[PDB]
Amino acid sequence: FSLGLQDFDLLRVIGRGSYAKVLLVRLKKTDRIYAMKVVKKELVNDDEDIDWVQTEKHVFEQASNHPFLVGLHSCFQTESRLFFVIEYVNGGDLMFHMQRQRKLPEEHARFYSAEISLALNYLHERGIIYRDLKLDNVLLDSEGHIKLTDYGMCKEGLRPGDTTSTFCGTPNYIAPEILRGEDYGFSVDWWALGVLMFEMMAGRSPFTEDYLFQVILEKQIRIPRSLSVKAASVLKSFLNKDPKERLGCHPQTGFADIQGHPFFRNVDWDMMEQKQVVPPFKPNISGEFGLDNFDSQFTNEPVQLTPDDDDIVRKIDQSEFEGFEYINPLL
Ligand SMILES: Nc1ncnc2c1ncn2[C@@H]1O[C@H](COP(=O)(O)OP(=O)(O)CP(=O)(O)O)[C@@H](O)[C@H]1O
Repeated sequence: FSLGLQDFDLLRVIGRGSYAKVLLVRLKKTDRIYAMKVVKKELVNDDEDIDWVQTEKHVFEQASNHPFLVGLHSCFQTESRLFFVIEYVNGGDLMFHMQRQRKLPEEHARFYSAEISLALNYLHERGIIYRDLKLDNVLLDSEGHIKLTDYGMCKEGLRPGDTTSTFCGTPNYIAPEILRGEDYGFSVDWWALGVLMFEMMAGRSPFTEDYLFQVILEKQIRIPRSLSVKAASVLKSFLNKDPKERLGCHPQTGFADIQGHPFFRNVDWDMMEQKQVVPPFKPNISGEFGLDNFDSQFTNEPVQLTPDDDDIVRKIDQSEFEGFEYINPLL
C-alpha cells in the first residue's frame, strides 16, 4: 500500500541537521525527484522529540499547496528510521546567499521579506507560530522565490488570540517577550523577520547567550546611516521590544499594517502571492539535478544510509511510531 524506501533511488546527500540526514531521491520508474529527510528513531525518545516530529509532520501537511512553504509527498518508516519525502528546493538559502552577496539592496530585501511575510501570514491564519525564522531556514527555489523550512519548532493549534509559553528559538532571533518569560503569540515571528531584514540590509546582526539576551532586552537598536527612511521605519517597527506596539502585531489590522507600510509600497501583494513578481536574483542551476547550491560537504558524502546496529534497533519502542505513514491526499 504505502510507499517505502524501496520505491526510491538515492541520488545524493544534500544536507544534515540535528535530527535529519537529507537526500535527493527519485521515485522509481519516474523522473519525479524529491528531498527525503531521514530521522533515526533512536533520536526520538523524549516528549520534546515526539512533539518535534509530530509537529513537523502536521505542519508539512498544512504547507502543501502554499507557494512559499515546502510541500509533503509522503511519510513512511523502516525498522530504524522515519522518512519525510518532500518538495526538492535547490536554489540555496538566504544564509548561503548573504555569504556571497554580503549586503542586499533595499529592493531585494523588500522582495524576500514580502514573500516571507505572506508565508508567515498563511501559517498564522492556520493557527501556527513558526518560531524558527532565520537566514538559513529561508530556502530559495530554483527560480529565486523563498520557501520557509524546518517546521519542528512550530506551535500549532492557536485559535485567534491564543498564546503559548515555550522558551525556544535561535538565540540571535528570539523575541524580547520570550526572553521576559511572557506568554506570546504570532508577534515573535514578526520580531524575527525584523532581525532577518536588518541582516539582509545591513550585512550584520543588529546585536555568550546570556550577554546576547541582555543586548536584545536592553540595548537600543541603531539603524545604519545609509538606509532610507522607509527601511529605518520598517526595521524599528518590527524590532519594537513591546509586542503590543510591534508592526504586524496590532489586533485585527496587523497584516494590513505590514502591507500598507511605506517600505512595501511598491509591492503588488496579490501578484507576489501568485509568484508573478520577478525575483531580484536567479540562483545558479546546472546539470540534471541542479546540485549547485548545496555544500560539497554533503554532496561529497557516499550516497547511502548507515547500516543498522541491531543492538540499538531492537530496543526501539515501535509503538511510538504507529500511524506515521502518510500519502498526500492530492496524489
Ligand atoms: N526541502 C528541501 N529541499 C532541499 N534541501 C533541503 C530541504 N529541506 C532541508 N534541506 C537541506 O537539509 C538541511 C538540514 O535540514 P533541516 O535543517 O530541516 O534538518 P533537521 O530536520 O535535523 C532540523 P535542524 O537543522 O534545525 O536541527 C538544510 O539545511 C537544507 O540544506
